[PDB]
Amino acid sequence: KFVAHAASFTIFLGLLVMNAADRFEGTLFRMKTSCFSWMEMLIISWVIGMIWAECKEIWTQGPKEYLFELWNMLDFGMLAIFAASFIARFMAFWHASKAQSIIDNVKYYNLARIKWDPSDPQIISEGLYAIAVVLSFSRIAYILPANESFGPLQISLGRTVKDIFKFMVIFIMVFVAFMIGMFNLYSYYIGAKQNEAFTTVEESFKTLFWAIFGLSEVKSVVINYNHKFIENIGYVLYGVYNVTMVIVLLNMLIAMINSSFQ
Amino acid sequence: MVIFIMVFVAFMIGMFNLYSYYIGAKQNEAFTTVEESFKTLFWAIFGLSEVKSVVINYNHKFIENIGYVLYGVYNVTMVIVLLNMLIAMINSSFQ
Ligand SMILES: CC(C)CCC[C@@H](C)[C@H]1CC[C@H]2[C@@H]3CC=C4C[C@@H](OC(=O)CCC(=O)O)CC[C@]4(C)[C@H]3CC[C@]12C
Ligand SMILES: CC(C)CCC[C@@H](C)[C@H]1CC[C@H]2[C@@H]3CC=C4C[C@@H](OC(=O)CCC(=O)O)CC[C@]4(C)[C@H]3CC[C@]12C
Ligand SMILES: CC(C)CCC[C@@H](C)[C@H]1CC[C@H]2[C@@H]3CC=C4C[C@@H](OC(=O)CCC(=O)O)CC[C@]4(C)[C@H]3CC[C@]12C
Ligand SMILES: CC(C)CCC[C@@H](C)[C@H]1CC[C@H]2[C@@H]3CC=C4C[C@@H](OC(=O)CCC(=O)O)CC[C@]4(C)[C@H]3CC[C@]12C
Ligand SMILES: CC(C)CCC[C@@H](C)[C@H]1CC[C@H]2[C@@H]3CC=C4C[C@@H](OC(=O)CCC(=O)O)CC[C@]4(C)[C@H]3CC[C@]12C
Repeated sequence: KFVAHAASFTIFLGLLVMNAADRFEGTLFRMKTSCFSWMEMLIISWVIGMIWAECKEIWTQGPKEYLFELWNMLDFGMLAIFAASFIARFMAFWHASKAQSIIDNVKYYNLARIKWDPSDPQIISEGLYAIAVVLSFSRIAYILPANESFGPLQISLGRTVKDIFKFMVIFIMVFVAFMIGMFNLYSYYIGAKQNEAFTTVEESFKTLFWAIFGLSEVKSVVINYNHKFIENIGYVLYGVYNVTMVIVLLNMLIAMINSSFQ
Repeated sequence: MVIFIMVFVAFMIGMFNLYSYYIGAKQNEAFTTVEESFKTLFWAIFGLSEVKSVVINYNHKFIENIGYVLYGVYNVTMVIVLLNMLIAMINSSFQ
């Protein structure tokens, strides 16, 4: 049974890889794009089987017992997104089906990708399907514990994640502190800055998050105007943010080393 | 490296599926092909991959925001996996 279910999982991973095999090396009009290929048909069948397997699991285990395990929520989420992607794809298929059946209203579905609506179901389908594929690769956690060399690594990895989640409370508090502070400083200079950063709350969150991995430049503090007082305030707050973050990350690293030895 | 490979391949296929259609739309070729997606994610380990590899020129901000989340989740997952490797290797030296 373990080999049969592990072999089924490896086929589903193989289908996901080979689904985009046409564009591995490189890449009405919307009628062609909407249709499902034979690879897509198998993937839909696998997802339906996974949903039914989850339904039987929730039926016998009970809603309370099933919901208590947090990893089952992750496995339920990836199947919901996979169903979400395919229904959005079908909506784009049916809308193009009406347009082709007619042959103005039909004008939209002849357009190329550059002119698509931002909320096109085709766009939503591809965005969700990318998330589902990433999440579907996380079902290896049901097969890794069997192996005697990979099982200990998963157990050790789970302990690391739980410890990091403990320190995320302090990390969040410092993150939100500077995110609001930096946003209040640069909200007025929306068009003055060299690059949009700390201008909006979403943009301030994005800049400070990527600053953790050193992927945010220092020029996000610079302003084009002559107001060097506010720019110097930004340099201090951004500099204090990095010092505080490396201190918090250093404290987390040392405390996790202790936890391993204790 | 077994766990590291599994996480690497997970995002490599996921990011490629997201950005395969916007081959010419993106500011720089990254996550466009499987080879290009592998190259971008590998160099992201050493902080040598920019964040603008997620940005698209088109108005489709839904897919761009999906790319920001997946790329951000990838870095968090990688630093977690690298942190777990570092701590476990320190233990192995002392044991
Ligand atoms: C806690 C988990 C386990 C619940 C189940 C998974 C959800 C997180 C999934 C299931 C259905 C998904 C939704 C299905 C369809 C949509 C509509 C879609 O609408 C838009 O495109 C927003 C408009 C725009 O594009 O700007 C936004 C994503 C969303 C909410 C998806 C977000 C993720 C959802 C809620
Ligand atoms: C365990 C499983 C069975 C639960 C899965 C729940 C989904 C099947 C439901 C929940 C929310 C629904 C979604 C709510 C919003 C949308 C957005 C919609 O796209 C649009 O926003 C329309 C835009 C336009 O018409 O211009 C496509 C259908 C979809 C994904 C719906 C498809 C069906 C969804 C994903
Ligand atoms: C195909 C690409 C995109 C992903 C690369 C890894 C995958 C092929 C996945 C899918 C199936 C998985 C395999 C399914 C079968 C097995 C055998 C299994 O054997 C055991 O350790 C059990 C030993 C015992 O039975 O006592 C270990 C996990 C493993 C290697 C799994 C490892 C991860 C695999 C190879
Ligand atoms: C006791 C501590 C923990 C709380 C109080 C902190 C202050 C002592 C420090 C922290 C940040 C410092 C400020 C950061 C940078 C500036 C900008 C500076 O203005 C300029 O750079 C001049 C610009 C120009 O020349 O055009 C005036 C001092 C001030 C407010 C500093 C004054 C002293 C401050 C408020
Ligand atoms: C239970 C967990 C482990 C699995 C389910 C994960 C979801 C709860 C999260 C993960 C990534 C999230 C998505 C990442 C970012 C977006 C893009 C967002 O679309 C926009 O950014 C709007 C763009 C615009 O305004 O034009 C819609 C919500 C959504 C799908 C998020 C919905 C909630 C998601 C699916």
